[PDB]
Amino acid sequence: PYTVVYFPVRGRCAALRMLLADQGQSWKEEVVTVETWQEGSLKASCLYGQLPKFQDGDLTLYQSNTILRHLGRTLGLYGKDQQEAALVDMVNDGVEDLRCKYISLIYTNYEAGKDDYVKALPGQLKPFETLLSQNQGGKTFIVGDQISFADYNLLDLLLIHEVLAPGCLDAFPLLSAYVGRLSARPKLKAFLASPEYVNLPINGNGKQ
Amino acid sequence: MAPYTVVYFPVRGRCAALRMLLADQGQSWKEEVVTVETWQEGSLKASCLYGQLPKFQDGDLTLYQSNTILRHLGRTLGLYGKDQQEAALVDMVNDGVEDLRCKYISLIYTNYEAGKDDYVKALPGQLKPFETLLSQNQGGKTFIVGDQISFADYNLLDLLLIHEVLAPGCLDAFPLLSAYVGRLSARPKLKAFLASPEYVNLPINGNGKQ
Repeated sequence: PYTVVYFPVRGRCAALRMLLADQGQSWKEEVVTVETWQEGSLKASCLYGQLPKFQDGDLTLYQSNTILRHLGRTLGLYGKDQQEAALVDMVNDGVEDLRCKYISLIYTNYEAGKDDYVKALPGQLKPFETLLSQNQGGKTFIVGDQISFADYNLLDLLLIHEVLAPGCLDAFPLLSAYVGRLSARPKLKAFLASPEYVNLPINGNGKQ
Repeated sequence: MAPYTVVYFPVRGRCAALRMLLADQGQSWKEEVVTVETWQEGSLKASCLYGQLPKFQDGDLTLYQSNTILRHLGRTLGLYGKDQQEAALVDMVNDGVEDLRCKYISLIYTNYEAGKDDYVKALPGQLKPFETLLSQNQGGKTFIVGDQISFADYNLLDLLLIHEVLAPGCLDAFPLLSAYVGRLSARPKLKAFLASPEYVNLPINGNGKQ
């Protein structure tokens, strides 16, 4: 019922894929190679000229976070009420903010900007540790008592940063335990260990 | 006091859209202004979730992130589409607006002089998506999504307003967006807000560039 149109990398589809997998949803991967993308056709047909492109039945969507929020809304991963929904958005936007800085590093300034990025990393991750500390002692989810699309997005954020800066979660016990706990969920655990995830590079330029 | 409180710097910036939304919806709110000098003191910043503003107060609910505030008000005031599918289209529009706003932000604050020519050159291709969406929704005679206004409309409206200042006549190539701006700006409550000192006497950005 779901189709993900994206390049052969984890990137901005990693979180939504983990969500679909953990939620026991099946989906088709429409892999677009760089060569195919360079042909120009598909790009021209995309709303903002970019991927991922997402299909849910007759509904076609663009924008990674829109897909996340759509799945969150339709699959019930958006908090229990409006207050929690606001909290879920606050976390996701925060994740998006850091991901954008991560993307800038990876794609435009890896060699000269990595040292400074890693130096400031602790200060960028602390907010999430604080949020967990204020919710059920950090024993459940980033918001409320049920998983939300923000959890999958934050999880990915944390996974890629552990690769960029190994041990960056050492000073944050709640985040560390959070990563292990979510990664241990049966279906997600299976996904993370599968070739579909493992044999895909994190980004499109070979940097991580 | 008022249930709504906006904590931000004395600029329109990332609070312009949510303010238009509140004003157009007949809502009142408190403006708690933070001067750069106060911000430099460090206390407030240290207390903010992500170390930045805006900070929004709704009763005892304290929020951060401009788009979280927009979505929150959109949810609470019924400005998020008529159903789940429209809500998704509303998000798609806002995320697009957010993407352009970040580029606009990069130009204004980190590379105005050297990047303006290319930014303006590339502007048309960046605005086209919104004109397209408009053309696919009742000939663009109503809103960006569906037949009722959404929080995305206020965000897109602001985006268009500041780009007309950045590049006068940029909407000449987009009749639907042009009429759209004139139409929404004409809404009684919004029109009054846009002409008021509360809005007019605040600069668009915080570094004097526009």
